[PDB]
Order: sequence, then C-alpha cells, then structure tokens
Amino acid sequence: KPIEIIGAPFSKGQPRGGVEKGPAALRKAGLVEKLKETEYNVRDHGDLAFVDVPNDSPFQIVKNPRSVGKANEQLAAVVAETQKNGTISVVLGGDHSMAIGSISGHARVHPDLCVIWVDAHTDINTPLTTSSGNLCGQPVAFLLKELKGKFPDVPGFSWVTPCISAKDIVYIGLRDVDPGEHYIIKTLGIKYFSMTEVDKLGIGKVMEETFSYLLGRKKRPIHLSFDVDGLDPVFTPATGTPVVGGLSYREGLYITEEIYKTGLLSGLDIMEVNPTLGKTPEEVTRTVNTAVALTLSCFGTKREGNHKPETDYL
Amino acid sequence: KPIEIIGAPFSKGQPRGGVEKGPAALRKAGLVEKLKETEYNVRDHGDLAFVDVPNDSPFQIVKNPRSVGKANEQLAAVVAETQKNGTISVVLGGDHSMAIGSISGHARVHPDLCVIWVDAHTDINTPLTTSSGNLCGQPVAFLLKELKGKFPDVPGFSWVTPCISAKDIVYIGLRDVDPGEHYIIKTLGIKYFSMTEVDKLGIGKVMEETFSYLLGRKKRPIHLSFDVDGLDPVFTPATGTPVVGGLSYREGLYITEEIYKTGLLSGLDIMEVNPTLGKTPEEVTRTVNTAVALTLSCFGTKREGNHKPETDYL
Amino acid sequence: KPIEIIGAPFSKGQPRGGVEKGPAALRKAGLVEKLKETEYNVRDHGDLAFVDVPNDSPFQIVKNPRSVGKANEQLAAVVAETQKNGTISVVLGGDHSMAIGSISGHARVHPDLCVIWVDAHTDINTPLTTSSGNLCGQPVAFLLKELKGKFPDVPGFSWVTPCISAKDIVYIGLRDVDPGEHYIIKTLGIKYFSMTEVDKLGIGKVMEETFSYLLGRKKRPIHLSFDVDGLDPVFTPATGTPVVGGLSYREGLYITEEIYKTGLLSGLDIMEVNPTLGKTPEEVTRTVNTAVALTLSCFGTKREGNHKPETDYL
Ligand SMILES: NCCC[C@H](N)C(=O)O
Ligand SMILES: NCCC[C@H](N)C(=O)O
Ligand SMILES: NCCC[C@H](N)C(=O)O
Ligand SMILES: [Mn+2]
Ligand SMILES: [Mn+2]
Ligand SMILES: [Mn+2]
Ligand SMILES: [Mn+2]
Ligand SMILES: [Mn+2]
Ligand SMILES: [Mn+2]
Repeated sequence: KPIEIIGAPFSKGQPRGGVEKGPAALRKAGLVEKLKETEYNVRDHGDLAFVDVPNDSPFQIVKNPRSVGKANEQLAAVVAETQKNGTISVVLGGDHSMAIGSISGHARVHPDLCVIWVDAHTDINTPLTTSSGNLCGQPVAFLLKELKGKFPDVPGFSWVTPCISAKDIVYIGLRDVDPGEHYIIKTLGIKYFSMTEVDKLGIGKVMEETFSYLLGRKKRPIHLSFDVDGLDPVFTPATGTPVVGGLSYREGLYITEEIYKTGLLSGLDIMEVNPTLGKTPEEVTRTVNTAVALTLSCFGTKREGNHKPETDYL
Repeated sequence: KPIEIIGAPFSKGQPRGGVEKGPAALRKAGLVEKLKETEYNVRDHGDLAFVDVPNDSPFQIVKNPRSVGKANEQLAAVVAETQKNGTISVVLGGDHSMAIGSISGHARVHPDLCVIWVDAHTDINTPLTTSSGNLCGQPVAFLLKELKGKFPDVPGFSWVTPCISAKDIVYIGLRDVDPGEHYIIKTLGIKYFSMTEVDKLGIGKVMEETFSYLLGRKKRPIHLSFDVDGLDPVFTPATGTPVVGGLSYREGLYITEEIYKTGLLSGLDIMEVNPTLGKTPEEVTRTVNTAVALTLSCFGTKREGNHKPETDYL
Repeated sequence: KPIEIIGAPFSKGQPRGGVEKGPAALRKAGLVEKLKETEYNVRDHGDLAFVDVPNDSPFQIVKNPRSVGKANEQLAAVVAETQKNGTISVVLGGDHSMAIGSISGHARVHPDLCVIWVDAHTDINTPLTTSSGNLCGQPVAFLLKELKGKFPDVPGFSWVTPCISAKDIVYIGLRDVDPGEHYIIKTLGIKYFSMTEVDKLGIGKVMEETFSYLLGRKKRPIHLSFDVDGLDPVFTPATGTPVVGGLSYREGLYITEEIYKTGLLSGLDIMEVNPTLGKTPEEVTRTVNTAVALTLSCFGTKREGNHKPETDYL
C-alpha cells in the first residue's frame, strides 16, 4: 500500500512559534529518502500552505480559533483525498492541534478507524476546561462524539463532525494530565496506559492489551497520532512541553514495531518536533533522528534487521 | 489523616557535612506548599535543633556516637508524639542514621509496623562490622531485635530498644552491600529485592511480593524509609554514596504510588539529599525535585492525574 | 576453576586505531587485582605481541587479512593451551575480530561449546557481503560451519576450521544489522534476541529462553563473547560503533550474573573498549568501569552482595 507524506508546518495551536519548522527539519534528515528504502511506495505531497485568518481574535479563552480551524479543514480535505486513493497518510507536524484535521479527514474514508495516541498528555481539554486556551491541548475534545455539545461552537470549526467515540481511542504515555482532563477521561471511560501502567505491565503487555481492546472484537484501520513528547526528554528534548519520566527510545520503537506488525496502520501523525527548542544543536538532531526512526519503524524497519525478498545475499 | 513534616538537619552520621542542608533545600523547592495541594491536611513542625555533644570521642571505630544517639533520641520523642495524635510523620533528612529515631518513635505508637527500606545499601553494619564507623551505615543494626547484644552498647544509644524483627523489613534497590552486611541479611533471613530481583521481576511484581510478604498475613502500618541514593545517580546525583545501576525515576514513583494505594503509610523518611554534592546547580535541582515528587506521590499525586471530588470541571 | 587473563591489544580488524589500548585501560582500572578478590584463582598471561604482516594488501574488499589472520592464529594457540590446562580464558580486546582466535582455540578443547554473543551487531558479514571489508564485522562468518565455502579463502585464515553450528549460538542485543547479515541469520535459522525481543520479554525471560535453547538438551561449556557496544552508548560510549537504544547497565549485569550462576562459563571475551573514543575522560572511565563490572559479575560478584564462606562476620 502506497505512502503519502503531508507536511503541516503549523504552530498556531501553540502560544510560541517554532514547531512549524518541524517538517523541514524532518526532511532535512532525509526522512523521505529513507522511507523509499522500505518496502513501501512513497509519495511526497509537499508542505501545505496555510492562510492566516486576519483579525483572528480570541474566542473567549481560545487563541487563534479561526486560523487553527481553517488549517485543519484544509488538512482534513487533503488527508481524505489521499485516503480515498487507498494510500497511507503520514502527517508531519506542526503542533498537535493538526490531529483534528488529520483524524477528521481519515475518518471520512474509514469511519470505523481506531486511534492510538502516544503522548505525555491527553490533549482533551475543551474550550471551557482549558487554562491556556491553546488549541494544541484540545484536539481530542473536538473529535470525540461524547463531548459534542459540551462546549460552545468555536469559530472556524463548524466543519468538524465528531468522528470517534471514547471507546475507539487508547492513550499511551500519560504523565501530565490536568484535573479537568482527568475528570473527562475517567467520566468518559477512556482506555489508557499512563506511565504507571507501563511501569506495572511492561511495554510488551501494554501493546497486547491495546490491540485486544481496540481490535479484539473487529479488525479496523489504525490511526497512530504520535506526539514526540510522549518519549522522555532525554530522547526527544526539542519539543514544547517536555515531561520527565517518559517512554524510553526502546519503548517508542517497540510501539511502532508492533503497530507495523498488525498490518492495519492507515494514518500516522509525527507531531511536536520543535527545532528551535533544542538547548544545543545536538538535542535537536537527537529529537529529529528519533522521530525519523519511529516513522521508519511504522513502515517495516526492524531492530533485528531487514533484507530484500528473492535475493540470495550469500 | 493529618501529615506532620519534621525536619532533621543532621549530618553527624556521616564523615563529611552538607546533608544537614537537605531539609532547607526541600522546603526551598516548595515541598510544604505542594503537599498542601494534596488531599491531606499538612502541618510543619519545623526543623529540630540538635545539641552537639562536647568531646564526643569515637567509641572504638564508631564516630560521633553521643551526638548521633542524642539527635535520634530527640527525633524519636517528636515522632512518637505526632504519631500519638494520629498523624503521619514525614522526616526530612539529614543522613540515614536518623532512621533510628524516626522508626523508634514510630514503633512506640505502632509496635506492629513494617518497614520498606528503599536504598542502594542495607545500612545494617554493626559497630563491629563497620569499616568506616559512620553511623549512617548502621541504622538497621540498632533497630533489629535479632541483632540485640551482637555488639557492645554504644554511648548515647542506651535509650534504644530494638523494635522490629528481621521479618518485618523489606529492602528494595540493593546494589552496594558489604561482606559483613551480606552475611547478616542472609543469616537473619531478611527479605530483599536487590537490583537483580528488580531486573528479573519488574517493579510491578516486586511491589506485589513486598506487600504479600509484609501484609498478606495481617494489615499493619507501613514505615517507608527512602534513601535517595536508591535511585540511579542519573536521577538523584546530589547524595553522599551514589551507586550506578539504580532504580529509575519511574520505578521510584511506582513504589510510592503503590504505597499510597495501600492506605497504610504511617511514617516516611526522605533521606540523603545533600545539596553540596551536586556537580552542577542543575544536579542539585534534579535531586531535590525527584525527592519532592516521591514525597507528593506518597500522598496521592498520580501520574495519570488528579482532580477534586464533587467538582464538575465541565 | 582457575582464570587466565589474556590481553589481545589488536585493532587491525577495524579501519581506525585505538581499541588496541583497551587491555591497558582495563588493567589500569585494576581488573586483575579486583578479580583476585573473587572466589577464583587468577593468572595474568600478559598481553600478546602481534607481528604486523608486511605488505598486507587488501584481499578484494577485505582489509589487513594476513595481519588479522595471523593475530588470531596466535591467540587461538594461546587460548587452546590455557583451556587444555582446565582454566577459564578471559580475552581482553581489542576489536571483535579476535573472537575468531578466541572461540577457535576454545573449541579445540571443548568442541561441544555454545556461544552467547552480546552485541548491537551480528558481526556475521562474509568477505562477499561486507560493505566495509573490516574484519571486526565478520568474526562469526569465519566460525560458522554452514558458511563454510560460501566465500573465497582469505589470506591468513587457512588455519581456521569452522567449529560451531548456527544452532550453537545465541545473539542478545541486536539493533544494527546489515541487509546481508539479516538475510544470513534468517536463512541459517540463528537464534537471537534483538532489542525488540528484550523489550517484549524482559531480560529475565530472555536468559531463561537462551539457556533452554542452548542447554535444555545437554549441558556444555559456555563461551560468552561480550562486545561493549551491546550496552547503550549512555553506559559504554567509548567504543567504535555505538548504537542508540541498547541494553541497560542493569541488563548487562543481569546477563553476566545469570551466566555465572550456570557454572558453565568456560571462555569470555570483553571486546571493543576503545579509550581514544571517549568524548571526555569521564566517558572513557564510565566505559572501562562498566566492562570491569561485567567481568567481575561473570566470576561471582553479585549486586545483592558477597561474603566469604566459613567466616562469622558477627
Ligand atoms: N500538550 C500540553 C498540554 C498542557 C495542558 N494540558 C494544556 O491543555 O494547556
Ligand atoms: N550508606 C553507605 C554505606 C556504605 C558502607 N556499607 C558503610 O557501612 O560505610
Ligand atoms: N561492528 C560493526 C559492524 C558494522 C557493519 N555490520 C559492518 O560489517 O561493517
Ligand atoms: Mn504532549
Ligand atoms: Mn499532544
Ligand atoms: Mn544508601
Ligand atoms: Mn541509607
Ligand atoms: Mn558491536
Ligand atoms: Mn562485535
């Protein structure tokens, strides 16, 4: 199945800039070229051009609502189209608010999809529970059916239609959840494996349970939304909201290796790589290389190694 | 149940100074204020003032015996009193010799208590087996009933009465045990999970077994004596005796989260944070923040998040 | 059973120099003296003197073939002799090409031996599959019976006779395997636990399975060939080919503790410690100390502690 890379250089979902440079940094490291060495056919859609909405005043506490809503409507259209042609979409972020468009467009073609969200955060604050008003911490709230009508309609998002139920998403890596968010995930009965569960079970058991929960009853497309801050700051330091005690480099690759093995990956997001936030050049290189490795892992690259079929190396 | 913070700025149990500054460093980081945000009622007893015993000559190889014995007698009295009023005592060290007074005072009110000792060391050397004579490496020897009469009475400790049996203590994190200490824990049949057992079982299984061993037969108060060097030097570098290959930050919090969940925590010690031993200011900040996080974890703070009851955040 | 330390200061198996200084660095850290504190009788054979073969032109792509082949023939002779006298050989590298001589000499006395290869690499490239021509990445190819006749006879190695079968070796730590190597290990059905398997199973289960696979049917001598780059660069940075996401310090010691417990260790290699590759003096000290700890672990040193028999420490 073909792969289509879609750059989403957008940072309006955040208070500070820099994450819009993520796609460029990833390409600079040769992500596209490296992906072409895998078993998949790769196509680069390029980077989307986003139109900044003039006089985009705050909707209550929410910041840049129209700009964020517009960027996501455009991304959703692009993703829906690539999905329609039967190709796996790979969105390079960009802040996590872009998951609204990515998942929305994906669901237009595969409404029965499930979501595996790797992040130190739930990103499920609503316009009413958010303390910052930053849309990068509210993606999931705009996507969940059970949250529909629980907050006022935000300018620029009227095109959004809640596509997934609280039962179709699984969080992995949680360790920085706001009171309101914790109330929401507990009240909605959302399935999650915070770092506490990862420590208890081991990443091996976490993936077994994640798959039995989401796929045990029926096999459906998987949308993996990977926020780089899900891994410990020691591995991915160049990111907006680093939180200590995260997933290790090994655990991140294990997650992606297992997702690859399911043969169900249909959509992927590689978010929050902010090249301007490295304390040193090396911290940026470290973060970019990790994001690249995770992406290649999603598409076949295994740590035990790989070799071409019908080729007698000896 | 109320919480009472007791500072024990004492370093005579060690050859070098600096650890007496631990309580100050912990408070500076806002430990007290942060604890007040938990579900517990918090009271700060302040820092105990210790009277240095004049001409405190060495008892054989043992150093500062009278000063250490006197400081611990005072701490035991203070702890016994807070325990008597039904409050959970939290001792901020200070070197680990202060566990003598902390546990002794605790046992005066809850004689059926059990001890979970998180440390890279057993701290079970007796005045006869010690190679250094430092009392910070001998706490447990003064507390165990089975060791009573196995060493000469040390000046300043005649007030001490062995309160716990070798069967009421569980070590977690061991990786730097002297020959004599190893002989003692094996000969006394003390239950332990050295790093070898943690690697084999995983911290999840270690806590299950620790609880079944200490609480399976009967539920009793838990005294958690946490030496910061139990965690790997990468997490808590500013400490007197760092040892490579320790518990991770995640594992330390898992331990404390599980202890919180038992609902049996009755006494706590946060020891060996020495602010003068950081190779850089950041290593000190790293160590203090970790100690603070572990303390908050013992009192309810969970990585999956927390929220106030009877509060509709939506 | 006696122990005999054999230094192999050789670096011709690699493109760059420096690893020949490994034995010196290890001794400088007091490896020999520390080993004498264990339960084993220790003898130091000293460092072998290798004769550089003049005009050692490349055999096709292979570099320094005659020099590498000659050094290994000499090492094999020395190892065979120590093995003959019933002593455990401990080879200090030196680049991993020296495993050819170490294992070859070992097999002359214990032809039924098995090999546990801890490395981030398989080092199984043949003179035809190698992209570099460096012999440090081809040791196993010269040792495997199934690879006999799969590549042209290399000058300087005519003395070598494939001694082990693909079924007598187990890899642990793999995470950087070339396409050709992956083709070879899959085609030959070699047993391995790449980092993916370690993440899935946990090091505890990995060792159980390694032993059931190699020893379940019959107990035989164990040859442990330990490449320091098997551990993550955070623990052993001063090495030629560091690869992120490796075994932890704890896991490395667990491996060695378990091998010690089998009572079957017959030959040991401590390879790839290159003192010239530390980014700082401390990174070198860190690498050397780790190699020393692993070696002592192989001979009895346990993290739970150790004490002398027939000695009443109390
Ligand atoms: N991704 C960071 C999220 C932080 C906080 N939950 C917020 O909603 O602002
Ligand atoms: N806490 C460090 C202890 C070191 C050694 N066991 C001693 O008793 O001096
Ligand atoms: N030990 C490093 C090996 C790297 C590569 N497999 C090679 O054969 O050159
Ligand atoms: Mn996040
Ligand atoms: Mn996120
Ligand atoms: Mn200690
Ligand atoms: Mn201690
Ligand atoms: Mn290697
Ligand atoms: Mn090697």
